[PDB]
Amino acid sequence: MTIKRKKVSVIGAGFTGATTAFLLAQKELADVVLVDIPQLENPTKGKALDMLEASPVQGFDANIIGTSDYADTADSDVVVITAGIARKPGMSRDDLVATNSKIMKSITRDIAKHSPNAIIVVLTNPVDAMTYSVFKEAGFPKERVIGQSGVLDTARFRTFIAQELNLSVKDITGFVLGGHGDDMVPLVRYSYAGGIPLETLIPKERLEAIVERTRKGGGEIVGLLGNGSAYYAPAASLVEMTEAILKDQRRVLPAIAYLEGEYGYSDLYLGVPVILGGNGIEKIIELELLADEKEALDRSVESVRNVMKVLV
Amino acid sequence: MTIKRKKVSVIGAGFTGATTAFLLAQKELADVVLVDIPQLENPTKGKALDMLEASPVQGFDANIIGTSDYADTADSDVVVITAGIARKPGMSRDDLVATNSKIMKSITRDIAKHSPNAIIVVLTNPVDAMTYSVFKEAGFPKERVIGQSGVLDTARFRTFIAQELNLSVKDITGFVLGGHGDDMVPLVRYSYAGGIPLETLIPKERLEAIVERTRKGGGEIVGLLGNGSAYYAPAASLVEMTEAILKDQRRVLPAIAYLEGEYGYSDLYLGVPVILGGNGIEKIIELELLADEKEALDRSVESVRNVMKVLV
Amino acid sequence: MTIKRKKVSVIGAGFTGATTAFLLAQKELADVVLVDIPQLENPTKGKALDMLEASPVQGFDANIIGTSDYADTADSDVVVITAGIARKPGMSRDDLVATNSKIMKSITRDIAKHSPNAIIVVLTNPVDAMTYSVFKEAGFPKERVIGQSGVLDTARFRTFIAQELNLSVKDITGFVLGGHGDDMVPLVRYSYAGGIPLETLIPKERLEAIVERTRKGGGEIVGLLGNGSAYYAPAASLVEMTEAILKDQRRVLPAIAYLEGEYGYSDLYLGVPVILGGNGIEKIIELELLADEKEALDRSVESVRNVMKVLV
Amino acid sequence: MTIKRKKVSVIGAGFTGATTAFLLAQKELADVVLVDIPQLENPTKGKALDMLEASPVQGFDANIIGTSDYADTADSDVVVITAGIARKPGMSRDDLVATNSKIMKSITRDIAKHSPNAIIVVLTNPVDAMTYSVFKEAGFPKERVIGQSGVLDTARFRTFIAQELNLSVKDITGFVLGGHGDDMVPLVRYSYAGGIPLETLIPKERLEAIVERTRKGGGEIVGLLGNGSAYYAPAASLVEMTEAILKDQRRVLPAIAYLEGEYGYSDLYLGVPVILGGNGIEKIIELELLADEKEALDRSVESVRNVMKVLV
Repeated sequence: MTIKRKKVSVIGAGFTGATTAFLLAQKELADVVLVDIPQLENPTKGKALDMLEASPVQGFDANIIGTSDYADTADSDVVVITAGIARKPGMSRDDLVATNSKIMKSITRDIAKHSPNAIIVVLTNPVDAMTYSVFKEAGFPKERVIGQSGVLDTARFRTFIAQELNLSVKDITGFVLGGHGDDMVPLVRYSYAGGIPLETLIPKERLEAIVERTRKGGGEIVGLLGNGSAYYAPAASLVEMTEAILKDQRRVLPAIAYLEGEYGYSDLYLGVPVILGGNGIEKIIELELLADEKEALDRSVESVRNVMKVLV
Repeated sequence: MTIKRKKVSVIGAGFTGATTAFLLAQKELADVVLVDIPQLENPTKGKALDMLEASPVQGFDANIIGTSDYADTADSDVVVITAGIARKPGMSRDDLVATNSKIMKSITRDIAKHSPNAIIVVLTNPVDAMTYSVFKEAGFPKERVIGQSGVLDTARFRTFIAQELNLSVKDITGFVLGGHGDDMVPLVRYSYAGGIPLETLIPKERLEAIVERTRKGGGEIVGLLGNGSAYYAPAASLVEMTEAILKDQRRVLPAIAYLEGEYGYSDLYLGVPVILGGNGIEKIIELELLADEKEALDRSVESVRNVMKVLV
Repeated sequence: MTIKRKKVSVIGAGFTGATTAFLLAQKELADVVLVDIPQLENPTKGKALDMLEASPVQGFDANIIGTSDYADTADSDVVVITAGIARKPGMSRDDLVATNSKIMKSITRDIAKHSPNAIIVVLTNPVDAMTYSVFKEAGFPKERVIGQSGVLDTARFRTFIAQELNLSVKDITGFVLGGHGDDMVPLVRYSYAGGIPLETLIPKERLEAIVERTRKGGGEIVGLLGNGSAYYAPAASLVEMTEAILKDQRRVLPAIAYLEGEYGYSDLYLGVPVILGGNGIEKIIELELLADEKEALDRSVESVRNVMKVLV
Repeated sequence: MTIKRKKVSVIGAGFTGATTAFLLAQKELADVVLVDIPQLENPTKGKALDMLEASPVQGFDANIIGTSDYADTADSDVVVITAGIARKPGMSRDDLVATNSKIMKSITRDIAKHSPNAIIVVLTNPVDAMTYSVFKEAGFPKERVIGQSGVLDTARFRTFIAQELNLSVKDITGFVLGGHGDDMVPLVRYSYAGGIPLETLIPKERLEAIVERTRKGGGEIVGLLGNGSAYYAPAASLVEMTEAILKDQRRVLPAIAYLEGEYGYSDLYLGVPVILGGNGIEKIIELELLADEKEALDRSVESVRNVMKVLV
């Protein structure tokens, strides 16, 4: 009967998790629960309190708490998973998946136990295999376990194109399938400035350089920082997906989604175009791909399946 | 002739500076220049790039660059100074001022040389003496050199009251003069919920406890974090002041401002109520204080003047 | 299971109703249903379509439909009533209440039948008696039938004070009990600029003139327009109340609420300070009034009760 | 030296002009001056006052005045022209241009006299010929005299497509050249859902029906209303263009711009893709058109030139 706010729990209180929590609160999307391990309870509480203390300045009405008790996550509408070790250049997907999947087992069980009807959005890398690991543990329908990947890659692409052309980011679009790095399958033919195909505005070699920059983009930020990794753009990407869900917007966005026949593939998570709304994955949209795009995507599938073999 | 964006430079690329840069960009208030020392050029660039790469997601049109070259700060409308060592419990104001004022001399000279008509907003602690140090080096009129203090303290107070009463932060107000900690002179008689005096809504001892929490509030966040300090609420406070200036809003806010007779004091910076707009300090508003408030403020003045003696 | 948007129906597609619908949609607060009589179905649809066609420009995701079929209002979270004849100078409350209460009977029944758990917010004048008429027909708990009055009066007051002092509207507050016009009981002692009492900033006669302007403020707009009445500020006031409810903000705001002992009165609606949130009226806040304020409020009560005698 | 707000004057205080003024103020883009003839001074003031009185509710800091004295428009950054008779079905372009161009002569002279460096955005129909009439009277460079057309047409298209597909309006794009109605040259090949070509998602006949609906869209709203015309979506379209200019965003948008060789045409205004920023028209973007598109655009040019012959 009482009209109540949405609730989001953000798992992992490192910079991407904390930043996601703040951005959600700032937009008055939900009350936020920022979660981390018991040994880090006080820093988690400190982050959440600092965020809360910003709220009267900017004027946003949100509760934000820090916790190590999954009871506090009960009946979350969305749970965003940012826990685990960050991807770095020179780390193999296989080592990272072994590390992160071991951490995540107990986490997924605790999430699902307290919010049986949550939609889970996974940041943790390598996200194609990690989203699968979460899906297998959670006991949820596939539509409710999704990963983040292409929003961030398209954000970086759009930034690079916007700076190349000196144009508003509002009017640039990018399009990617697959995953990050060598797994990314960009469709520059579906990438525009104000709807105008980018191939007509930027010469081939420059556009190739921008695509390569996009492939390497997370590593670029890691290299500049010296220690740490990106978190503003990853957080913003998580929040855009979370907002689509909480507000049932039926956005068309790239997401890491479970395939059972789509694009000819089955039984893995892969970056694909989806309609995102209040049910989670509303639809996977199947494009007519050109031969080269389809070969690239086949390679991305094989790569993801190789990383999956590591899971126990 | 070309209509151009405002420009803000943020000095110091630690968490409060970076966060301020992001929040300004996010609000499309200005193009942002994030500055730090040459030895940290790549991390500064990495922070700025990550922020920029968030912009297509959220849709904000801002340039954000990282630099170590004060040439890039030229003709800034506002310069926000966040550089220096953070305040911590057990650090004396005298030691911190010696440290931070030595760092700041060359910084202020570089700011003023490149943006002779800037308004400078100072975060660096101890802010009453540090704002004075910046004022003496810059060669600017007093109205254009201001410090941040009471916005953050009132933000924390409002958060505590909002949680005590379970009421919107939008409707709680606080009122403080002086500075932080033992220097704070709160006026609970000018603190309300929806205009209703808080003394009528909360018993004396609880209200006293909340005032004491406000006095200790930065240390509270330092203690929970274990390493580091607050940055979301300090950043939000800087941005509110910056916005008032850039948009000539003539907000009524507590600020650290130079006194030449106001409240009976001269030749120091002190936290006082001001009208903040496109000239910087538009007016210092002189209240009729009660005897106890005036004694407290006299003590705060003596404390600030004692810290000033350290400056060389 | 599907996370779904809130739903608001706005009854009456004149300028205040249409404007409320647009502002709600613009803020992505809800899907909106704009309702009017069957004979005006096409204009209602035309208004709603024009609003909907604005949505891609500004980027807001809202459904907005026009209708004459109360089936389309089913399961509304909030229903905002703007139907009826507008108040004008020289119209007596007694004539207006007879007119508007006859119109409203069938409307309230239709609302309650289709959304038994709605919170109703009433604009229609004379709002103290009209909210009562809606309350008696609806079969809802008092907390879920509320009227708008003091938000608009305080908005006008704040505008006048802001212009007098040349200060941000963000920092001015006003405080009123009762209703409009001669029924308004302002508390200038609870009215501030940045928390500073306005009696200390503006001389008595000027402040009296601004209070009188507030009393007459709706008529002022009627007189300037020549035909029609205010709708931007009334719409904004409705939306602020609606937002408080939909987002469970627990705002402290003046509202027209049913009294059963509060302030010593019973069995009428009266403008009083409330906490507004997801249950509707969360609490009526009882102030300690001065003798003159209490006499004024007694007169306002007698005036409202005299208008109530007209209801059949 | 004082940092000051931007200033926009909106000429014509009918519903599209008033609505534009409100939306600009609401976004804190500028101080607004709403202008109309001396005989309508009081209603213009009444509209502006009602808007201003909304500002404390929503919290926006803007001055909004109503006037009949072009002195009050002095040094406007942008002037938006909404004055004149609205287009209706069955009104010929030739009659409307004779009517509206006679009204506008004195208006343009008064604008240019008081704001010699303004950018003028023209709504008044028939906009291709009316923008030309304003350009010839104003004495301004072509880049600073522009008309609105394609933003509104693309907004309606995007609304129709969004409803057809049940997808976020944020992710639909449309693309039009020329002008309204029979003059519109849509490029459905440059129209997408999340970058996916709409021709792959909607069958030909449905897409044709949606294009025809777009051609007729202003008349549709006129027919539903019975009296009056659209104003929410036209206002939103004006504000998007104004925002691009005031914030130097370099948006890629359709606009009515003066051609001196672009697309092979000279010496008329025509709807074309532009980069819009702080100089006005930053660039006209020349597409490679297909034979059918180019024939359609040639017909649109001939139609505009025929209406131009009416101008004296």
